Amino acid sequence: HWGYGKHNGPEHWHKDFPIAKGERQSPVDIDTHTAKYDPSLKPLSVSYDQATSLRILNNGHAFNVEFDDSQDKAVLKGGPLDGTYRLIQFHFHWGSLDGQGSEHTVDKKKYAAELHLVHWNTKYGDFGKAVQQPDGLAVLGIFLKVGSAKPGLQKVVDVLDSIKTKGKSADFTNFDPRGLLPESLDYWTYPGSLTTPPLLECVTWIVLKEPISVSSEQVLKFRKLNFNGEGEPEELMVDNWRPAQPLKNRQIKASFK
Ligand SMILES: Oc1cccccc1=S
Ligand SMILES: [Zn+2]
Repeated sequence: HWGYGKHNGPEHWHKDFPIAKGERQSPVDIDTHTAKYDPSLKPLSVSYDQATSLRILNNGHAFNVEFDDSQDKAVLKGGPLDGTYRLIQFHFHWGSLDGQGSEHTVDKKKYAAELHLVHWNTKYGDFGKAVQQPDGLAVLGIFLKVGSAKPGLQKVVDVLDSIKTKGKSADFTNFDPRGLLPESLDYWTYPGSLTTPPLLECVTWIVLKEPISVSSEQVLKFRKLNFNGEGEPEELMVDNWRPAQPLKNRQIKASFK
């Protein structure tokens, strides 16, 4: 099955998931000089005051922090979006080394990691139906650089010990994803896809310009996770990023001059 190795990594995904070579794949390189300012874009509205986290899961490719998405809490709207999109989960993609790990790049620069807050369009009723639609998802993407620690990340870091291996989950309540957001909501946006199989073309990407800083110690703990299950040869969960894909017939819009 797919993964991030020599024999099952991103260059192989197209055999099981032919949309890998589709017209709106992600990630992409954001060429900052080509991305045009769009003064019609609205400020992004991130309303996370009532977010209810449930659980954290090692799914064998990343860890997901999952939310209660059964009520109208934790919503993204405005920006490029029509309507309201509900937070279901966040996860990260990260490197074996500080010099790589992000999926989007900015003028070819790779950050150490990238946070994806995944939201589904409420008009489609749930996540499963939303991923069948070209406007089903909105992913807020946030870069991570290594420097100062992010205090609001530490609760996540500390639970990772308990989900080392594929299939492990742990209760994870009362986590506030507002502590993972930079000051500015200035963003780039374009139409794309999930960055993991099934690579569905449902996503309005909203990539924040301003990175967050995390410490070396915090990212080191991400790199202690395992892609394997308990009782299997250890393969560290590192370099779970898809590289940049062809832009094809797309424009990247900037919310800011
Ligand atoms: O990596 C992903 C996994 C699953 C669902 C939605 C979005 C992304 S980027
Ligand atoms: Zn992702």
